[PDB]
Amino acid sequence: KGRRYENELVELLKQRGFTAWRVPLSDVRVMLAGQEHRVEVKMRSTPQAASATRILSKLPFSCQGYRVFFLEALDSQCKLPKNWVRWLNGAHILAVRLPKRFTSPYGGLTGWIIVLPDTLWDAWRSEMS
Amino acid sequence: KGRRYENELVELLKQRGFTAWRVPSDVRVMLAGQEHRVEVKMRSTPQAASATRILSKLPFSCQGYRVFFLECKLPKNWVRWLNGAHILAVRLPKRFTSPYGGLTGWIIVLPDTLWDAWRSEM
Repeated sequence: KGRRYENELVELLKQRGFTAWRVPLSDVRVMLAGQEHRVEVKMRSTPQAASATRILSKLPFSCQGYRVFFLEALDSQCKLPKNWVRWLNGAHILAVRLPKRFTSPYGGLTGWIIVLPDTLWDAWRSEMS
Repeated sequence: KGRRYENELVELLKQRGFTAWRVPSDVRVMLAGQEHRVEVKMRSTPQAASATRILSKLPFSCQGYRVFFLECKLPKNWVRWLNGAHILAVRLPKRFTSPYGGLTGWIIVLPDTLWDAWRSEM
């Protein structure tokens, strides 16, 4: 009931070596370079419902100061999807979950798309492997 | 190395039924389902913590905060110690706080808005 995907994202981040946890308030927290960051979690049933249809083939890319990528992707990298700016709602990281059947042909094995500020990309990469 | 008292406060809060932790304002506490930074200060004497005249007054409300032992204006050192956070935890040796009712040595400085959510978590 919504917490399901927040817990899934927390376990996926903890598997990749991140210190992550859940805060009901409906938010997720992550440690990047020794700093706590709020992660907004959105789940949509289809790429159209998440305004990601034209996005999927472009990942990873940088747009309006954000790096947008599939959760497991480490490959080298415009307006941004209007629904996404509203979804950030104060937080700086956004995690969008789609069914894996939609993301997987494009390389998104887990179904998650991470919208992260460009300032945080260096720290995010140095918290894996 | 300063982390000893943050861990002590986290265990004391978890004992009283709070969801508290130290991040790898290093302490976080969950009040009514909301995450709050807790600033931790440890001082060797009541004078070093600007608490000499405070100890006999606890518990009280001053400048919009409820000041009490863990279990009128506020000291100027304390406003600077909050430094952006909204909750402040001051630790003194128990020998100083105990004759006044502070068995643990901790003084909590909590906003009046959070007093209702703090009470209903014990």
